[PDB]
Amino acid sequence: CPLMVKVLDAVRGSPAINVAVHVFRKAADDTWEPFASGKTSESGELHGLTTEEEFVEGIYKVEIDTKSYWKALGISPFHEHAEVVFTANDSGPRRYTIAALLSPYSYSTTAVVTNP
Amino acid sequence: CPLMVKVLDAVRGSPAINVAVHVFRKAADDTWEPFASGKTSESGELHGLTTEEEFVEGIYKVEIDTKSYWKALGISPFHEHAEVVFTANDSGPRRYTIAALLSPYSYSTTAVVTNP
Amino acid sequence: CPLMVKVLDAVRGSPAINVAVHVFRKAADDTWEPFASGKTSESGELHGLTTEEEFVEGIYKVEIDTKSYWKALGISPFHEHAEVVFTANDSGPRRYTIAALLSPYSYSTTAVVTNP
Amino acid sequence: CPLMVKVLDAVRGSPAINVAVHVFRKAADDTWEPFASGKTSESGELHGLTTEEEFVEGIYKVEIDTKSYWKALGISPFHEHAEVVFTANDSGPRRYTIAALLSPYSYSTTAVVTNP
Ligand SMILES: O=C(O)c1ccccc1Nc1cc(Cl)c(OOO)c(Cl)c1
Ligand SMILES: O=C(O)c1ccccc1Nc1cc(Cl)c(OOO)c(Cl)c1
Repeated sequence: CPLMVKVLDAVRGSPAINVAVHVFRKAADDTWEPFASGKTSESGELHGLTTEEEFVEGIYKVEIDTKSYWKALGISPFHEHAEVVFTANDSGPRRYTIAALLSPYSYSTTAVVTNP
Repeated sequence: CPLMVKVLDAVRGSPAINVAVHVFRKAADDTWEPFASGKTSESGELHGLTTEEEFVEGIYKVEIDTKSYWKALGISPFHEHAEVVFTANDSGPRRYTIAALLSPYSYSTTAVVTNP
Repeated sequence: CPLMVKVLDAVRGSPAINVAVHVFRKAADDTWEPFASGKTSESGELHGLTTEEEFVEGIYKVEIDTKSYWKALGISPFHEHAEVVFTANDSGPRRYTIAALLSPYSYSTTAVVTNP
Repeated sequence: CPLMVKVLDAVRGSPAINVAVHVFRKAADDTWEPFASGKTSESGELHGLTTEEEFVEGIYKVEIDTKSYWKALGISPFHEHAEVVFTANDSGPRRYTIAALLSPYSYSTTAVVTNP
């Protein structure tokens, strides 16, 4: 649907399961208002965060709680979390996949944006 | 120089030059206080941000102003900026290089943490 | 199925479509024997390369023809192709997803390996 | 020094030290002739591979022996090695840095190509 987060573990070559993800939307007063949250599945994906109607134009932040993920695996990683910030739907509704590839001292994040 | 930031451009295969970087330290009230800032050099590097005396244990955020970089180059970017958030810890290595590899719709960031 | 290749374009934030992919398997005489080939779909994926029965233990090479991809978009990229080489099925049959994220002067490749 | 290779370790957040690297040039019969080799230094770098006189236009392959690196560290890796294949072109910039960021099940590689 309109916003999906996918997380992979580059150490094990596997989905990153049970990763907490918090989504925020910037308000007109400039604060970050909570928008949605959840955790990744067995497949490393988190679906169902929002609907096209709810997912209006705005600046969004996707915070992925990578530190908690590594700590549960016995690892003390470098980053507190990964934060992905972007304008969405400024030229009409799109579908966003926010992917993150995780390693203890590194991550990458990519967006796949498609027109429904 | 306990903290350096290095930014590369994956489209042009070059250092990312003149990228604004802002560094923040987390205050006790959970807000981000400005701490240091600069623009990357012709080698994509930003040095001289802080000193070992003032770079005490705490949580820091490095914000790299990727959107402006791509706008200057005439390429549509996805992210507002790249954020790197981490804890500084005296027990470990005392030189932190925050590296970022930029593409319009993806970035990676890595910490190279060493002793001298 | 047992081997899938997924390719993304980090410039556009989209699947990399119509990318040629050639798979090779190392023979006992040490040469690279052609094993399968195809091109990525509208979704950037290439499925149907092999079956579990055909996909025996071996060292495989997945060559992704990234240069042809960029050239068709007007770009002169750095790499001739991306080549991904790995042992497969040495502890029994697994499912492999070979992902590649492409930029003109950079790529990343990741494997997601699951036990059916 | 027209060619340098730099390797980083995304698990430990460090230079990848003592990684074997072999460089090849494509011969007119389409085979790979050995050209240079070395191990990365304590800074993850390999210099002195060739000279501008002998580094003529052609297609080169840089093979980074990632599997051995991870084996030494006691972590199961995916890839046999990382291969980087590119054409050297006199018309452009004349210093090539081949950078590789390593995780057990993923790697990225980037070319930083500059003039001095
Ligand atoms: O090559 C990459 O994929 C990469 C990914 C994340 C961060 C940096 C990347 N490249 C890179 C990083 C560092 Cl610290 C670096 O060292 O220079 O001081 C180089 Cl040459 C390249
Ligand atoms: O291919 C990579 O190296 C990579 C780079 C950045 C982010 C994620 C990465 N892998 C990746 C792997 C898979 Cl299987 C994937 O989607 O699968 O449905 C995506 Cl979007 C990305």
